[PDB]
Amino acid sequence: DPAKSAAPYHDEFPLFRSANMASPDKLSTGIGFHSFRIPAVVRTTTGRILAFAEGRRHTNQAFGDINLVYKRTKTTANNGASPSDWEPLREVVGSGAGTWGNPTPVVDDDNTIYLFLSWNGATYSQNGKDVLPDGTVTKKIDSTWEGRRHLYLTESRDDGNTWSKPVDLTKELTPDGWAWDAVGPGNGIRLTTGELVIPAMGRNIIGRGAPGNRTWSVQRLSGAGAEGTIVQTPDGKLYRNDRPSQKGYRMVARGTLEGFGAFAPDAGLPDPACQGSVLRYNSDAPARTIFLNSASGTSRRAMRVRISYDADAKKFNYGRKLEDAKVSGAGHEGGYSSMTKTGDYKIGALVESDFFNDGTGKNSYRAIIWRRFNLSWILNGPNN
Ligand SMILES: [Cl-]
Ligand code: NA
Repeated sequence: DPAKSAAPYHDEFPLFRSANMASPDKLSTGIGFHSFRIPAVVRTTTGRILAFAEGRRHTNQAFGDINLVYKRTKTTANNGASPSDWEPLREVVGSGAGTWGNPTPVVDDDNTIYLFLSWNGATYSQNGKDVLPDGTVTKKIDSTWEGRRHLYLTESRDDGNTWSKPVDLTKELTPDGWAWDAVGPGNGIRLTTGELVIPAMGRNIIGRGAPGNRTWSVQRLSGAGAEGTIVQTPDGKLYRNDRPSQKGYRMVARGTLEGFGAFAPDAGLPDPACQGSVLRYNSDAPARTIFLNSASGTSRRAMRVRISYDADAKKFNYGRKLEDAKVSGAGHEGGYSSMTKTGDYKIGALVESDFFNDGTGKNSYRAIIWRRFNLSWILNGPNN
């Protein structure tokens, strides 16, 4: 791999700064956020980078008032290299006091940026009986229109500058009778053959036809997770790499738009039951797929980026621990992640971090780190 011979490069800094940090990220309206969680990042066809997160208003919890926030690079060419390269915090959607989340973007050929999102009402939570800031007790998410998880789509036609009011696609793209649902979170993909594939709970969402004017359909999957990732491997096949229901290992299945085989644990990819991210890097020799998760059966604080050279991504290398290039002052790094290629031949990664000031409790501030590193940096890691 010629990349190992390049000068290794890394830089990293907080991109979404929680309420407890100096210069916390707030909207121009003055609306602030206790925590930022659930990152998603894409590079547009112009080279601009768009970073999305859930703005969790009052606590770090997944229910209650949560808005979908974002930042863009100020120009199409700066590659988000330094803090001053990034615009201030903006909002995709924040209507009501319910939950707008699970950002799952994909960039189409015409530069339409699609962003699939999950939604639930202000008074509902996955488990039910959770206490809201005002003392209200939530109802459990159920199969009713009011109480179920919805699937929404918004898009941008101006390189992420503005977003449409999200359109509810639940009846079209979520099976009837479902209560809980999730899309991504992280990213969808565009195949060599032209289709879009967006990973979701128990299914893929497939986009066909004209870029930025797609016809959507559902590909049901057997044994898929709630939080899935998708990549097209060097062989042109599809690859689902999903969060397991119980701690242990990533669950992997391979297939095509005609169907997938069975999901099975990948023993080379330990996972503590957490979201992960995957990225198609290049198809020419040597072809590479990149993977990022917490490489541990128990902890989210073992973030590891890896490379596979396999046509079907059978095996990933040890890779490199992100702690080799640690960030100070932004809490304990580790959790959900998202990766993009940059325009200057780097990998850009968003990674959750937890101050843990309230332990596992709701008041522990959560921030999001932005990393840039090249293949050389990964390959020159001391553990492989
Ligand atoms: Cl198509
Ligand atoms: Na809101």
